[PDB]
Amino acid sequence: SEDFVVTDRGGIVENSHRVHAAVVDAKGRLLYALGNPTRMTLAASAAKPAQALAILETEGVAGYGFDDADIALMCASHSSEDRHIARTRAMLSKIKAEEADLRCGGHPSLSEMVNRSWIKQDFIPTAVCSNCSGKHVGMLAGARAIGAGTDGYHLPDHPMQGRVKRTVAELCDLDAGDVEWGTDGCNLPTPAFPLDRLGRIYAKLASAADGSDAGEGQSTRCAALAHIFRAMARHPEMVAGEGRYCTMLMRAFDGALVGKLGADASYAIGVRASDATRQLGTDGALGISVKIEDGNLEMLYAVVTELLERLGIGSPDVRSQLASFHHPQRVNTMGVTTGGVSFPFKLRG
Amino acid sequence: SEDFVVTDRGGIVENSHRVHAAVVDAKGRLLYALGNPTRMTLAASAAKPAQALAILETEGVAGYGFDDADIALMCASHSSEDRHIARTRAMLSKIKAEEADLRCGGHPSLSEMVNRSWIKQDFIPTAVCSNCSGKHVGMLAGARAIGAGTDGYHLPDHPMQGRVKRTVAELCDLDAGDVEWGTDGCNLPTPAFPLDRLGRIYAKLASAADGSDAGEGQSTRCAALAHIFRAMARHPEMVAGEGRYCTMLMRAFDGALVGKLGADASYAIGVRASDATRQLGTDGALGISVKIEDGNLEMLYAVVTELLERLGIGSPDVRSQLASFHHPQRVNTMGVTTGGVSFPFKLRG
Ligand SMILES: [Cl-]
Ligand SMILES: [Zn+2]
Ligand SMILES: [Zn+2]
Repeated sequence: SEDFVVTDRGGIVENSHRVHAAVVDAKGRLLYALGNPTRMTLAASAAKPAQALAILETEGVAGYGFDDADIALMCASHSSEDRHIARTRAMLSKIKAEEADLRCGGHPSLSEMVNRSWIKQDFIPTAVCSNCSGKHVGMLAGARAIGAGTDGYHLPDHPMQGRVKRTVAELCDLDAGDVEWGTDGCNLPTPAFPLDRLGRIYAKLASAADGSDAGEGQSTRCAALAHIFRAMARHPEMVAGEGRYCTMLMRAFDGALVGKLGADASYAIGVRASDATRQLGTDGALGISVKIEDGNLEMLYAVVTELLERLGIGSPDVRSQLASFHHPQRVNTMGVTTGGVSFPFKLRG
Repeated sequence: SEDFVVTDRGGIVENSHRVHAAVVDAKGRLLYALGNPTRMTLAASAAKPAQALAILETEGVAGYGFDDADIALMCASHSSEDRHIARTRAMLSKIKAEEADLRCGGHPSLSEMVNRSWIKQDFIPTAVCSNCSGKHVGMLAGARAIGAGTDGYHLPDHPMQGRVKRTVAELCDLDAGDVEWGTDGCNLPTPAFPLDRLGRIYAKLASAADGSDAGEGQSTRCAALAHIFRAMARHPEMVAGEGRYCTMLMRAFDGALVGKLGADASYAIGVRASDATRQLGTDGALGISVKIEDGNLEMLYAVVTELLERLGIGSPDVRSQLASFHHPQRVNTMGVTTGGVSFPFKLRG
């Protein structure tokens, strides 16, 4: 419960970061942990698969013809690359809406290279550039589909947000009062719930993919979760973008898991049943959720990759694709190596 | 002690950050604390007044004619504004050296607005653009002055770095073995020592300023320390830059204190004797040092400003110049305030 990632300069402690993590089976049962695995935690973008489920379950959304890449964008914190903006526009045309209907705002790109090119051309980002633009088009779609009208689709009193709030609690297996709600950077309601339940959501996504693959009679909701998993794993460049952790992670694993960033350094992974998960002592899929207490994103990616290695998820060759995140470079302005990152935590079973 | 600064979204905890702080008198005696006031801490740029002392105490350096603004740049983590680069080049001319003699490297500017101009211009920062460039020119100056040789002025075996190492330990009142050393981003040795001793350095700076102002006989060391304080207080724009915390802080206080940032969220302040310092229980100058365990810079400035309020240093009107740092904006992409910062820590005496 005193679990840290620690950075050093020449062996001298620089910063230390408290780690919380939960590893759960398909029913949410805790298998491993770091820190406080039930920490009440703001899920932010890590909750988007649950918001995508509310959208996909809305009567009439099926008629718009969203494809797997559209759903991946719904699930995205994308880098605002030109292909992300283009897909946002295509999805707006599917529901006969326009950029002015979006109630999210522009922000500097989550990708440094994209942001640099915007600065170079004095580009001012707008609503269609939001990292959450696919989720917002999906919410516009649901509001239009049930004839609720698009103005106010983002407000808590709107039936689309009523559907979101109910769906999040159901996937977490919590009562409505056990989920807290604030306002997100994209101006939508955003939930907070115990960290282990974020893992439970992703364990259910991977379990639904396994059940779909195995030809099981799934409920419609399990079918839709299977679809969300498949969409994310098939189009991981839409979920984030070039150079991004989530994209590189999901590409490396080639369908064996999905992974998603949450704001202020949280992360969730849904792992399909495998030799690794069976070795970990469960007979189904697995869920992983992580939170760095102070919010440092660089440390998040380092810790998640170390956790994948300790859990034996993937092969050493597969995870070596993430080496630049696992041990972030610590070189000074003259090319001299001056420091490092250590993982003194111990996963408890 | 469980001393934190905490951010929230709608009252839901987002991130928390552990706080360490030391408030010391002129002899180093601990008056108040947060967290662990003796935490072994890399001083990084907060050590620069001690490095400047070692420069100014190198025999012959007086002959180059560095003025107070030059000395303020030796003490700086500047924003690489054009005036900082220009002064660096002027200082190299004073010592008949060239940019190729520097052993620090360029880096993206510490100022977002400067770095935005650089991006629009495709400007590549070079050695004279380093936030440490003034310190490096001073070290070259001292190497030249004693006849050592400029090659290797930055290496631990060089007499300039031997002088730095001895000077840091003396100011801290530590044996050599109680100061650890690593290599800095600017490619110089950088010390680590207990956090309270950083406060001690700055108490001694402010105490020397008081002794000079009162006309007391001073040792060559105290006279040099008083000069460093005066240079920083008179030229705070050289120590950091427009819009930077250290510059706004020192301008607001108009000579009553000096302050300096260290990388990975450390800060140090030397306070001249005043009603505030007497009210705090000491009869001379005071030093303050702070470290955010996880290295978040926004949180550091919020904590330092909150600490000055709690210590009664300044007036509500002097401190209000720092209001944007004290309570950082938490506004989303649509202009809605979504949260805030809180200070659940308790000063202890
Ligand atoms: Cl470095
Ligand atoms: Zn969002
Ligand atoms: Zn430096």
